[PDB]
Amino acid sequence: TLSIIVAHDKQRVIGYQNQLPWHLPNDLKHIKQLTTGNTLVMARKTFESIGKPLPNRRNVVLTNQASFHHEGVDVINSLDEIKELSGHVFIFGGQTLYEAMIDQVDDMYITVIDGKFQGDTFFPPYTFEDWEVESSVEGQLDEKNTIPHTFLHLVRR
Ligand SMILES: NC(=O)C1=CN([C@@H]2O[C@H](COP(=O)(O)OP(=O)(O)OC[C@H]3O[C@@H](n4cnc5c(N)ncnc54)[C@H](OP(=O)(O)O)[C@@H]3O)[C@@H](O)[C@H]2O)C=CC1
Ligand SMILES: COc1cc(Cc2cnc(N)nc2N)cc(OC)c1OC
Repeated sequence: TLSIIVAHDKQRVIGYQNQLPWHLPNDLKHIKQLTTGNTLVMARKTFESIGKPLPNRRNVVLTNQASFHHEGVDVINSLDEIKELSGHVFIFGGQTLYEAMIDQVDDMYITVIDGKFQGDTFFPPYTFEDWEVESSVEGQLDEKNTIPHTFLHLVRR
């Protein structure tokens, strides 16, 4: 299975200055629940924003830099190599990768953030006729989670 996983606001902003605009712990928890034991493919600026591979899953970074190397990261250099990865693979961002892959993935796990944060990167448009909703549920809000958010799981039609 090849899956997108992303969080975006109502404007479909995902990022600003190579960081996430918002801090939403419940999104990070959701990330962890879905991806533990599986494989992440992240494009290079995303990897550099996060700064280190995430524990307890395989971290693959996509880059055209031949000398790119990092401890605990496998490196690929074209989108064709994504097909070759085994098991459940998550396209983990950023925009360049989401743009490239949205017409290729089997399904998408989207966290829709009920907010408007200014951004310099976006998640591509996606429509009702391409995607069917497998589930939609609202995240629980609390002292640490103050922005309303929906977890949406879409599967290609
Ligand atoms: N809200 C969310 O869920 C998420 C948001 N983000 C946000 O997204 C933004 C980053 O997105 P963006 O700026 O588009 O950068 P990306 O994270 O998409 O990284 C782009 C880099 O990836 C490499 N790359 C992309 N396509 C290819 C290819 N076909 N072959 C080889 N290398 C490739 C290149 O690296 P090189 O230059 O090394 O060749 C390129 O410069 C950040 O603000 C981040 O915070 C990221 C993940 C999730
Ligand atoms: C676990 O930490 C991060 C995770 C991500 C990617 C990401 C985050 N949330 C969702 N729902 N999908 C994604 N692909 C992006 C990040 O920064 C750009 C992170 O650092 C804060």
